[PDB]
Amino acid sequence: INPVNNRIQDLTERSDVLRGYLDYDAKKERLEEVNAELEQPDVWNEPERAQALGKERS
RNA sequence: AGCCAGGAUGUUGGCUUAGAAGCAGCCAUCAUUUAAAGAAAGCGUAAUAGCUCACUGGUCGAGUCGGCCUGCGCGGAAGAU
Ligand SMILES: [Mg+2]
Repeated sequence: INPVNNRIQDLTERSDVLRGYLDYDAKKERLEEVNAELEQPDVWNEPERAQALGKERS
């Protein structure tokens, strides 16, 4: 049981560290603002901005 | 032929895609509601949407369709006294 217990904890550390490297906080806000621009009804009035957020949001 | 109705459902078949809804493709392509309606033939939408069509009903009432052999013609076909 304990080998797996440590397995989960190791993954905990790795996943939190990867959230650190990729800075999940700013991605969360940036994607949420991406979704803000996405909800913005004119989002597809400008195709360039729309597809920008398409690729960006993806 | 026109003309008038319908042109459905699961279901946007899924996946890759950013989106992909019949209609970018990949990719299956069935079953159901049936008069009949394609997991779509074209147009179209960023995507949907939307629009026709195939299919089918109803009014009209004699032809209509598109290949084969063959005769004669048409376009392709601009030059310098
Ligand atoms: Mg000739």
